[PDB]
Order: sequence, then C-alpha cells, then structure tokens
Amino acid sequence: PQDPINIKAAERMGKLHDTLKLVGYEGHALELYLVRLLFCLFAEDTTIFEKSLFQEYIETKTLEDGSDLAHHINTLFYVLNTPEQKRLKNLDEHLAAFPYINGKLFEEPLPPAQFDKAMREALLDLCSLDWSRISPAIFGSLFQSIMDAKKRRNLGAHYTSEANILKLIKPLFLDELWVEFEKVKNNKNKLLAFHKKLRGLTFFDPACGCGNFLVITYRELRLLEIEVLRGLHRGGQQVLDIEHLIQINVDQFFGIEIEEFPAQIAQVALWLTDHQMNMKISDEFGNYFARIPLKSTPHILNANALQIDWNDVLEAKKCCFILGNPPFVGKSKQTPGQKADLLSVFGNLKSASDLDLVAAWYPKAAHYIQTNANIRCAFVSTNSITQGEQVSLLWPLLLSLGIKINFAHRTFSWTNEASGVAAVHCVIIGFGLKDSDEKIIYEYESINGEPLAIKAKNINPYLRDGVDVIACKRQQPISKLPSMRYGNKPTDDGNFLFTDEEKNQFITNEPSSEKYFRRFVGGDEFINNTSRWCLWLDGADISEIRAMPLVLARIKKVQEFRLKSSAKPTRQSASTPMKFFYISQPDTDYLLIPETSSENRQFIPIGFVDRNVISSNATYHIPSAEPLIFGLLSSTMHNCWMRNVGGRLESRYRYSASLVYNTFPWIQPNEKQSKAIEEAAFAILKARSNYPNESLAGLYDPKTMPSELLKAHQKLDKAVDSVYGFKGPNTEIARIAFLFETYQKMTSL
DNA sequence: TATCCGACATAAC
DNA sequence: GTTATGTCGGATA
Ligand SMILES: Nc1ncnc2c1ncn2[C@@H]1O[C@H](C[C@@H](N)CC[C@H](N)C(=O)O)[C@@H](O)[C@H]1O
Ligand SMILES: [Ca+2]
Repeated sequence: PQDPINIKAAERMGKLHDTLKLVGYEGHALELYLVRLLFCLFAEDTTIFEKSLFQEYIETKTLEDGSDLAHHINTLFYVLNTPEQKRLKNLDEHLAAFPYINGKLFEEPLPPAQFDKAMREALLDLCSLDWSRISPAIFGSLFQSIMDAKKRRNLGAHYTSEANILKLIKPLFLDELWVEFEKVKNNKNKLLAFHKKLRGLTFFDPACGCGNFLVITYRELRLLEIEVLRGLHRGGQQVLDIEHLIQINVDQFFGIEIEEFPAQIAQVALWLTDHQMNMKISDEFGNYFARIPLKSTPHILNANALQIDWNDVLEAKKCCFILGNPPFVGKSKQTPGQKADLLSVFGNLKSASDLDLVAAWYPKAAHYIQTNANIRCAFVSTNSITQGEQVSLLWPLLLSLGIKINFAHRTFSWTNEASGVAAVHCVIIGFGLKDSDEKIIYEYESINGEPLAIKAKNINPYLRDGVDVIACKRQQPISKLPSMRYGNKPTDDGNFLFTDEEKNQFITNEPSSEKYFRRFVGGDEFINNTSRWCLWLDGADISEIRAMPLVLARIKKVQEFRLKSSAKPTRQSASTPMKFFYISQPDTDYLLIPETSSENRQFIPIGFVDRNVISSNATYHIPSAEPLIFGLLSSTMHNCWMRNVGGRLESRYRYSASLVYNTFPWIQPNEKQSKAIEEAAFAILKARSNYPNESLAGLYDPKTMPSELLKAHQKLDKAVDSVYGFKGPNTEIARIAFLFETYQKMTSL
C-alpha cells in the first residue's frame, strides 16, 4: 500500500504552490488550481476516481520533461466539469474514465500553467502517497507553508489543533447534542424531530482560516448522524437506505477568511470530509453512498470580517453558533490597516487602540447576535484580553451590550502539529446574550496538561469566579502610598551598555572614561545578581566628552540608530544622543521592583539599590523608600493583587505601577502595626543576607527557598494581614475576593 | 513627559 | 530542539 501522508507532504505541496507562483502563475488561478489538484490527489486514493487514475494518466499520457503536463491538466479540469452526456463521442478513453464532479470547484475555466521535470516529479511524488486519511493537521500545515514568517505572524495564520477545537465545540453545542441523543434515541418520533433539528443547525467562523473548526464540527455531526440513522432504522435486517435518510451537509457551514488560499482550502476541506464520512457510513451499513457530483456547497467568503456586515454571509436569524480562532496581534505590532479596523469596531472609545486585534471580533459578534439571543459563541484568544490594561477597555463595552460569559478555559500553552509552532498562551471564551445557570470554568494544573471542569458561580471578565468589578489604570495611587516611577529607557541599540569585560577593555583603551560609567541593573541583572554597566552622560561636561573618541563613536552610533527609528519621538531623541531616551534616575537610594519575572515564585524578588546604580526600564522603583513599604510589596497580599489585576507575558508576572500599585487597596496602620511590619521587613532582609552567593532567584525559587526566609515572610504576612483585619482562609481565592471588597469600598469614595 | 505590551526573544540544558 | 524565564524599544497619550 501507499505511504499515508504526513505533515511533510503538505509542506511539499506548499512548495509546489510557491514554485508555480514564482513562474508567474499567481493569484486566484493559482489558489484554485492547487486546491483542484488537492481534490484530485484525494480522489484517486478513494473511490471517486478509479484507484490511481490521476497518477496513471500523468505517468502514461504526459511527457517526462513536463512540457505538456499543463495542457492535459487543463482538459482534465474541463472534463471533470462536463457531464457524460456532453462529452465528445471520440474523447480520449483515458480522459473519459474520470467522473463528472462539477460544483463551484470546477466551474471556472483557468489559464493553463506550465511545468518542467521537477514540478512534474513533485506532483507525481504527491500522487504516490495515500491522501485517504487527510485531517486538520494536513489542511493547517498546507495553509501555513505558503506564508512568509512576517506574514504568518501578522495575519495570525496559525491553524487550530483538533484538540483545541474539541475543547471549544464540546461545551458550545456538541456534548449537549449527545445527551439529547441518548435521551430520545429509543423514541422514533422524538428521534425524527432530533434529526430535523440537526439538519437546521448553522455554524459560522468569522476568521475561519483553512476551515478546521468547520471541518471538525461537520465530522462530529456526521458521526452523530450515523447513530441517529442507526436508531431510526425501521427495516430491521434490510440494508439501511442512506441517500433518502441522510440530511446533514456542507451547506450548513459559513466562514469569513481574508487570504484566498485558506478560503479555498476551507471549501475543499469540507467536501473531502464529506466524502470521508460518506465512505464511513457506507462501511457501517454496507451500501455505497457518495455525494458526487458536488451539488452542496459551503459558504466561505474571502473578505475582511471586520469591514463587512456578517449578515451578508449568513442572516443572524438563520444562524446558531459562532466559533473560531481569530488572529492575535498586539497593540504595538499591528499594521495601519488593522489599527483602523480595530478602531472602526470600537468607535471613539478611550485608549481602544491599546487592544489586541483579536478583541475586535467580540463587539462584532456582540452586535451581530443582538438580533437573535439564541446564538451561542466561543472564541480562542490570547490570554492577554483577560489581563492587565485590556480588561478595562474591552469588557465595559461587552457587558453593556448584554454579553454574558457562559464557559471559559483559563490560560493554556498553544501548540499544533505543524512547523514553527507559535509561542503564546491562550484562553477560550464562550459567551452570548443568555446567562447560563451552570457556568463551567476549565482549569489547568499543567499549562500543557488536560483541563479540569470546575463549577462556577460567575465568570469574571478576568475568567475568575467572582464579582464583576474591573481594576482600572490610574496615574496616582488610591491608597496613601509614595509614588512609583518607571526605570530609565535607553533606546541605544546597546551602544551605552557593557559587560564587565567590555567595561574593562573600553577603560584601558579610553582611561578618561571611568568617571562616566555607572552600574546598570535591569530585571534580569537584579534577580540574578549579574553585573552590567552603562555610560551615564546625563549632565556631562562637553569639554570632557570631546576629548574621548571611543565615547564619541558611541554617541554617534546612538544617533544613527535613533534616526533610523519609525517612532517620531525616537527620531526626535536622536538630537540628544548622549542622554537616555527616558530618564527617571532619582537622587536618593531606592526600592527596585523587576518588571517581568517568573510566575513560579510566590513573591516578586524586590530589594534596595544604591542611588548611583542606573535602573533600566525593565524595572520600577520607589525613591527613598522606608522599610515599611518594602514590607508591603513583599506581602502575600500585594503579590496576590499583582497576580490578579496585573498583566502577563505569556504567563510570567508583569508588574506595572498604574495597574497594580496604583489600584492596590491598603489601610494606613497604627504605630504598633507599622513597627510590626518594619520588624518583619528587617527579618526578611537579614534572612537574605545569611546566604552569600545566592542570587535573589536562588533564594526565591520555592523549591530551593531556605526555611529561614519563608518564616520571615510568614512573619510579614501575619503583620500585614493584621493591618487588614484579614482572618479568612489564607488562599488565593479568599485573598483576591477580599482585596476586591476593599478596592470597591475605596473606589466608591 | 510616560509607559504596557509582545501568535516573543534568547541564553541556557 | 526543548526549557526556563526576562530584553528592548514601538506606538500612543
Ligand atoms: N480581518 C480579518 N478578517 C478575516 N480573516 C482574517 C482577518 N485577519 C486575519 N484573518 C485570518 O484569521 C485566521 C486566524 C487563524 N488562527 C485561523 C486558523 C483556523 N482557525 C484554522 O484552524 O486553520 C488567519 O487565517 C487569517 O487569514
Ligand atoms: Ca495516491
């Protein structure tokens, strides 16, 4: 038998596409030419064509140099559209063996292409594999393999695993369809009504890619529909009559896709799955049943789902489910076209440009279903739209429109079976206009593991079981606390930064420069006790900088890099090329908080730093911080706050003054409570000192953390918890919920 | 001025 | 290539 296809076959087929593209067979013809070939490869390996008829024809009626191949394929494409009654009586016997196929797939005449030896062999190469068991992974890898890395990233062109679609469609509709099936399966009447209900269901993916959500869904429906016909069978031991019993078909699936090639795959993907299932039902009940020629057609539109009215694809009143995996694009990574798309959907809302592109599909869906509250929706999305600065900008608008979250998958790692897996963490948000009396939140122990369904009273805009209050960005703290500041941002392409060895090479080469070096600490250098230096030129005497060539060359390298920038303020900054782009350095010693750091720690390692070391923008800091405040930011309570209202990078903690610290509710303490927290603070500090040559990473890894440090932190929480009057169960659940009662009491005043 | 963020970036097994 | 865990500067206000 022939080797079944794997991912390497789709990738090879993709190279055929780009090989054809490079000789000028471009555009619409190219996309449909290839998807036609795909159908032929599947067809000869099933019973649509006689076994291997396509391959044999190419091998016997086509020249080895590939010179004539495209002529014969062009006539083949015409035959497959010509019913047998309209074929020339003298048509080549070998060509006459091919069935009439028709359908939107073969109706358009196409310019003939041109092949050579290697393109012919590549296509015969594809023929020799078995296309019989073609799956989402194949359709997705093919879709992905024709795209530049920059394109793949920017359209979010990442196909969705079988597994990730199943976590989305099982709660959305599928599981309930199996419960309902099992309850009526023994009543011929109710089973008949159940079939008609299955036939009338429509599925709508407004960013459908290569169609996997539609393909998996249609396959599950076909599988269900087999057991339904098994049920209904009133002929006992006679062969079940499929053609007049079957109903479900591709005309129930609808999709929008901006690139034509995935929009063409999605269509053929649905027909191949159709035939795959027709063969499977033909096996169960032993009688041959195929839907050839292609009389039913999906409704995939090639368009821009953010610029059109979805009702042109599918009238809302005739629609049932909206599902899919829309593209993820950060606020500062999106092209002028997609920012404008984003802003069209959100109108004149404040800071709406700060949303991920994926957020755009939510108000669209929310406006679309306003005319039919029976629709239920679910979207994969980057977990970022449930964290930090975006929660305030997306969920006020969604809640105001009636949108209610009915189930949700919390953060998990992305993956699929194709090349170049993207590195992003995800959520799944099921929503609609009807509250559900049984909301489930699926939780993950291993970010890579399988989920566990947990009952939920309510589902937060953060996807938590709690109240619907959102923590908003603030420029100053709601509590009585000293202001916090952002570290200095260099924008220097590294020209002002050095390793110790570099600082030594540079000093010997330019000894007059020692006066201008100062210690440089980012988050990574501080957490890990690594040494780094910067040239600190804020307020340098120009008579001293003229003397020094090596420095002058750095200042010129900063300026040249800064002019090449694309952000006008950066270009502007090129004309002060010896000063950091943003400067915040204090005059007093300060408390440093790293910006981005491992979620595996129970506390964010913070600490005190000398006023002469320059802190990078990968950190925050409080100038002249009394020990009490170091206790407060060390506390479980603060870190629980940071964990819940802060943002994340994939999943690492990301601190930010305006989201965490400034919204942090904190009651001012007595003199005894204040002295207590100070005493624990010094106990933590001392506990750290007693371990030379341990970096803060080594000390705050909770595996390797010394018990003497854990105790001082336990001493500290007790003092801070006392200031709150917090007596509750000492869990992240009870602490989060209690801080939000405090936050709301303050935000109500 | 003043950032939050990254279908990530990249040094380390 | 996996695994572990934080840079750097854009875009916007
Ligand atoms: N404005 C847009 N309108 C319509 N489609 C878009 C738009 N932006 C990106 N896309 C497409 O969104 C898709 C995102 C993918 N994650 C979908 C893949 C698809 N779920 C699959 O399983 O294969 C890409 O295929 C894009 O071409
Ligand atoms: Ca074959």
